[PDB]
Amino acid sequence: RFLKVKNWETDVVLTDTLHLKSTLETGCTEHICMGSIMLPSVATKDQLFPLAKEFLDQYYSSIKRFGSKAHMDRLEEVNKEIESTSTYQLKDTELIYGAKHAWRNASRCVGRIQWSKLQVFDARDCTTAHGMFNYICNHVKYATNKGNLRSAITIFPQRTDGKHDFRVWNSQLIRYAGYKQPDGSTLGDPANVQFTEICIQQGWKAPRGRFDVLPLLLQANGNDPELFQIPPELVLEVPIRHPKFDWFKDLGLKWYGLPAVSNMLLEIGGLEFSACPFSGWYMGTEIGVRDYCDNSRYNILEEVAKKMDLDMRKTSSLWKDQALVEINIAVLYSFQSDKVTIVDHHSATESFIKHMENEYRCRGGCPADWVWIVPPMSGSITPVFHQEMLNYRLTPSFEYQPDPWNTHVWKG
Amino acid sequence: RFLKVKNWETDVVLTDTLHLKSTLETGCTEHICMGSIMLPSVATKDQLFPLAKEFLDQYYSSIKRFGSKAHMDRLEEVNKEIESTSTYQLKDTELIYGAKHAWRNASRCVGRIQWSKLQVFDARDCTTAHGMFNYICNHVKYATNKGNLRSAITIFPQRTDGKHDFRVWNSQLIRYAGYKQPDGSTLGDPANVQFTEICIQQGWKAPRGRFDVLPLLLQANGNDPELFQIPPELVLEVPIRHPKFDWFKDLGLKWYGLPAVSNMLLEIGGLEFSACPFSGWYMGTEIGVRDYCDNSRYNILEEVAKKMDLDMRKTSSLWKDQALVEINIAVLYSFQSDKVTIVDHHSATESFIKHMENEYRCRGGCPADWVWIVPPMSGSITPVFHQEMLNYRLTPSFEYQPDPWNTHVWKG
Ligand code: HEM
Ligand code: HEM
Ligand SMILES: Cc1cc(N)nc2cc(-c3ccc(CN)cc3O)c(F)cc12
Ligand SMILES: Cc1cc(N)nc2cc(-c3ccc(CN)cc3O)c(F)cc12
Ligand SMILES: C[C@H](O)[C@H](O)[C@H]1CNc2nc(N)[nH]c(=O)c2N1
Ligand SMILES: C[C@H](O)[C@H](O)[C@H]1CNc2nc(N)[nH]c(=O)c2N1
Ligand SMILES: [Zn+2]
Repeated sequence: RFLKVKNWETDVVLTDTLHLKSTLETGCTEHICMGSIMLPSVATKDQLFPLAKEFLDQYYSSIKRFGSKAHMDRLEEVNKEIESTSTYQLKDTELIYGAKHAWRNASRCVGRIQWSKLQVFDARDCTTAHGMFNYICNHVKYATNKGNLRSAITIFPQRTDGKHDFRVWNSQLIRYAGYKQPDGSTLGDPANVQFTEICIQQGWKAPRGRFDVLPLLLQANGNDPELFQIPPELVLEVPIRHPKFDWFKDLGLKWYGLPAVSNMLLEIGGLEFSACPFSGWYMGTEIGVRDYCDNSRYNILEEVAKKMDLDMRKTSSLWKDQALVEINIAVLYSFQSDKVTIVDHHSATESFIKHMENEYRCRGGCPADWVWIVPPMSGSITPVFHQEMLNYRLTPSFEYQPDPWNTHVWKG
Repeated sequence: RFLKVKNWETDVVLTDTLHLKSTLETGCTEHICMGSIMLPSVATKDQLFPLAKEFLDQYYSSIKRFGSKAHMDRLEEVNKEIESTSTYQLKDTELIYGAKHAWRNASRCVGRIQWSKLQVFDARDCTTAHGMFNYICNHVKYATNKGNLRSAITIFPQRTDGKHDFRVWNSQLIRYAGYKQPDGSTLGDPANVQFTEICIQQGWKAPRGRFDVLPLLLQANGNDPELFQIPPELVLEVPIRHPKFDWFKDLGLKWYGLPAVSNMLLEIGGLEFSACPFSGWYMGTEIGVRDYCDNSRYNILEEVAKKMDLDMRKTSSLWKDQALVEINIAVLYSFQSDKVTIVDHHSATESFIKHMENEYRCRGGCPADWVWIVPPMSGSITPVFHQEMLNYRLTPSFEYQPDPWNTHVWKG
C-alpha cells in the first residue's frame, strides 16, 4: 500500500504512494509479468463523467483550488455538457495541464524532467488537411528553433463519433523513406517501407534515395488523407562526422534534429485526441544505436567495423560493440558541433534519477518502465540500470493506437 | 489463456501455454508491474503433499510413465512418509530431475540452453562443516575441469525443522575479499566488504590485498559456521590482458574462472535445500561490465579511460562506453587464450533465443526475465533486447534466501 523502490548503486530508497491513484491495467497479473511485451492490451456518455470528474478533481487540486467554488461549478458545467452533447470541451488551461501530465505520466519516457516546459498548441479549431499541414509546419518551425530545440505538442480536434477522426498517418512528422530493391534489400529506412509505399500509392514521387524526408499524410475529420511536403528549410538535418575518424564523413550519414511522434493518442478526462504530434529532442542512442544499428533498420555496423580495422571473423571480438560506441560518439559530436540540442544517455539517465527523486517527494511516485528507460547500450554504467522502478498507468496519458490504414473506412 | 510473445527484430512469434502450469506469485498485479524490483516477496505437513504430488506428477509424466503403476506407488509411498515423518526424501533420480528443472525454470538465467547437462552431486549424507568443505572442494575441482568448465550443483541435506539448516555463508564459493581503508575507500571487491569482515571476526587472517580468494564459511545442521580455505590449486584464475593494448597487463587484473553461487535455496517438491551451490561458466559481461565497472564494485573505468588517451572532461565523449568495450574484449580474449570456458554476450544471447524456441515447442513456453536476460552492455545489438518474454514462476526452482548472519540463532 506504500511500496518501496531501491537503487542498488546508491542504496537510495523512495516510497511510492502515487501508484494508489493508478486506474488502468498493466497487462501483468499476480501470476505473470508482461513488462517486456511491447504493446499490451467509441465511448459512451456513462463512463465519461467519472473520467471528467477525476480529471477536473486533480486539475483544481493542482492550482490550489480543490473542491472550491470554481471547481464545483466547472464540475457541474461539464456534467451539463455531457448530458447535453454526450461529450464536452476542455478549457485552454485544462488542455495544457492534461497534455503536460500525459507526458509526466509517460512511464517509458526518460526525458520527463522537462515535462512542465511543454508548449501546447491548440489546433482544436482545425477542419481540413491543409489546416493540419499549416499547424504541423508551425509546430516543426517552433520546436526546432534553429537547433535550440523546444518541447511542443499540437492537439487537433478530439474524437467525436469515431468515423470523423483526425489522424497523422506518419508515425513521426519527420522520417526517412524506405524502399525495397529488386534484390529484396532496403534503401533508406526499413522501418518505413510500408508507409513509404502508401505515399507512393497516394501519388508521392519518390526520389528513391537514402535520407529522403517523407511527406505528411494528414487525415481531417475522418476524410481520406492528403499528402503535403514539409518545406525542406523547416527540416533541420545534422550530417554525422566523427571527431577522430575522418573517413566518417565518407559514410555519408545524417539524421533529422526533431523527434516528433505523431501516431499516438492523447487521453484527457475521457476525451480522445487521435492526432496530437509531440516533439522533444533526441537522446543520442535513439539514432546511433537503434536507428543506425538495429538489424531491421539502417544496419550500418558492417561498414563502421570495416573502416576501423576490426576483427570481424569472431563474434567474441566485440567488433559490434566497438563500432557501436564510435557511432554514438559521432552522432553526439555532430549534433553538438551544430548547436543542435541532443542529450547523451549518461546525462539523460542521470537527469531521470534526479527527476524520479522530485516526483517521489512532491507527488509520491513516478511511473517508470525499466525495460524502456535503460538505454540500449551500456545499460549498467548508467544510473537507471540500478534503479528499481514501479510501472503503472496514470491518466492523462499518451496511448498507442492502430495505424489508420488498417481501420479507416475509405471511400475515395 | 494462450499468450503470444513476439520478436521485433525477426518478427518470429511463439505461443506460451507453459505459464498455465505456473503456481507462485510474481509481485506484479493487474495495476502495477514490479518486473524491475530486485527481490520481490518452516513448512507444515498439510501443504507438503500437493507439492510432492505436483512434483511427482511431472517427474513421471517426463519419463513417459505418467499415472502408471510405479507413479501411483511412489505417490502413495511419499504420502505415507509425509504422514509418518511430516516430510519425505527424494529418490536420487528425482533429485537430479528437480535440480535440472530448477535451473530450467530460472527465468533470470541466459545460460539455460545447457540446463539438461547438469552434474548433480548428492551431498545429502553430509553432517559436518568439514564434510561440506570436502564436498565443495570436489565440486570446484569437478566443475573447473582444468578450464573446460562443466555445470554442476551440490545438494546438502534439506531443511527439516528450520533450526538445523545447512548453509554456505559465502554468496559464491569463490569471491575476492573487500577491505575498507582508513580513507574510507575500498581495496578488493566492495560487494564482499561485509562478508570479508565476518570472516575476520571468525578468525580469518586477511592478506589485505586485491584479489584475495575468500575462505569458506560453512554451517552444518544449524551449528555455528567454520572457516575453510580452498586449496589455491583448485582456484583457477585468469589474468586479464588485451590483444592490442600491452599496458593492459600493467592494470594487473584477474578474475576467477568459476561462477558458483552458494547463497540460494533449491526448492523441489516442497522440500527446501538451504545449501545447494551451483556453478556454470561466465558470460563475459558479468566480469568486465558488472564486476569491473559497477560504481560500487571494482570501478576501474577511471584507469582504463586514462591509459587509452580518452576525453574524460565531458560526459558526452562516451569515454565510459569506449573503455567498457575494451575491458570486455580483454576479459574474453584472456579467458579464451587460457582455454578457460567463457561465453560472450552475443553468443550467449543468441543461444538463449535458440533455447527459447526449443522450450516453446517441446514445453509450451520459457519463463524469462527480460530485465535480467538483456546483457548490461550493448543491449539492443543482441537478439534478446527485441524478444518479448513472459516471466512466471515454475517449480522446482531456485529461490533467494536471507543471509544466514541475520537469521541464525548463535550460541558459541
Ligand atoms: C524533451 C526531450 C525528450 C527526450 C530526451 C525523450 C526521450 C525519450 C526516449 C529515449 C523514449 C524511448 C522511445 C524509444 O526508445 O523509441 C521516449 C518515449 C516517450 N516519450 Fe519522451 N522524450 C522527450 C520528450 C517528450 C515529449 C515532449 C513527450 C510528450 C509530450 C514525450 C512523450 C513520450 C512518450 C509518450 C513515450 C513512449 C511512447 C511509447 O509507449 O512508445 N517525450 N522519450
Ligand atoms: C552454463 C553456464 C551459465 C551461464 C553462462 C549463466 C549465465 C547467467 C547470468 C549472466 C545470470 C545473471 C546473473 C547476474 O547478472 O549476476 C544468471 C542467473 C542465474 N543462473 Fe545462470 N548461468 C549458467 C549456469 C547456471 C547453472 C548451472 C545454474 C543452476 C543449476 C544457473 C542458475 C541461475 C539462477 C538461479 C540465476 C538467477 C538467480 C537470481 O535470481 O539472481 N545458471 N545466469
Ligand atoms: C517525444 C520523443 C522524444 C524522443 N527523443 N524520442 C521519442 C521516441 C518515441 C518512440 C518512437 C518509436 C517507438 C516505437 N518503436 C516508441 C517511442 O516511444 C516517442 F514516441 C517520442 C519521443
Ligand atoms: C550459475 C551462474 C553462472 C553465471 N555465469 N553467473 C551467475 C550469476 C548469478 C548471480 C550472481 C549475483 C546475483 C546478485 N547480484 C544474482 C545472480 O543471479 C548466479 F546466481 C548464478 C550464476
Ligand atoms: C521486446 C522489448 O520489449 C522491445 O524490444 C523493447 C525493449 N525496450 C525498448 N526500450 C526503448 N527505449 N525502445 C524500444 O524500442 C524498446 N524495445
Ligand atoms: C534495479 C534492477 O532491477 C537491477 O539493477 C537489476 C537489473 N537487471 C540485472 N540484470 C542482471 N543480469 N544482473 C543484475 O544484477 C541486474 N540488476
Ligand atoms: Zn510485471
